[PDB]
Amino acid sequence: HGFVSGIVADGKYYGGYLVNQYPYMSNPPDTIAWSTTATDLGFVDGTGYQSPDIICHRDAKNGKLTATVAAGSQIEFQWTTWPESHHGPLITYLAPCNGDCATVDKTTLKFVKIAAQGLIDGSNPPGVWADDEMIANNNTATVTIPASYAPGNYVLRHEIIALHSAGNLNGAQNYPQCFNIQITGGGSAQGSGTAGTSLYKNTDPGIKFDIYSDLSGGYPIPGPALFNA
Ligand SMILES: [Mg+2]
Repeated sequence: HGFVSGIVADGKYYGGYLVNQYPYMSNPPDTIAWSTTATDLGFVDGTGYQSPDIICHRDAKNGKLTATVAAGSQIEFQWTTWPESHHGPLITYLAPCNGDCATVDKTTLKFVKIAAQGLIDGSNPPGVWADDEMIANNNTATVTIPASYAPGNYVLRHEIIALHSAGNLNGAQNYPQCFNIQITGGGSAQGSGTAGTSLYKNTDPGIKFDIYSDLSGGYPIPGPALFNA
């Protein structure tokens, strides 16, 4: 099952929600990662884009702990094994908790896209994608928290969208993974957020997308606009 087993922030490792272990316990370890029930298929497809499952994945509940991270520094996400067939983008978001992330109602979170990578090279379909880069980087993805971002408590939502079946309506498969973070330092900037259940439609061009035919039209990364300044 492809999921995030842990992250590195401020040079410090935080173990994630081990979906292969923790669900099988009454009292799993505390983690900054949200708990999920995604022990079966492992994804949320287009039929679930307006369900609460798209927010933090299936039946997700708040993580108990929070990780500090300096604005302007990097977070590394460590993925477990990713199938080569599962080509697609990697997208990362922040939603402010305006309060404690351990108790925030996830249906109220409004996410800002802070990082996104798409089709890297489509010369030879199905091409080389963000997820391919992640695999080549020892199954790790890295993002930078914007240096200008306002200090505060945020849910960090990191997602792969696998496109191997995405020419089918509702065929794109989304793998969101959420973490509680506290951004320190920083500036006063914040993006305008989008509700989790408003991030994607099954008819979006980067959602209903054929990776196998000529890619001379590029790939339009889905979701709301990337934060800049
Ligand atoms: Mg599942």
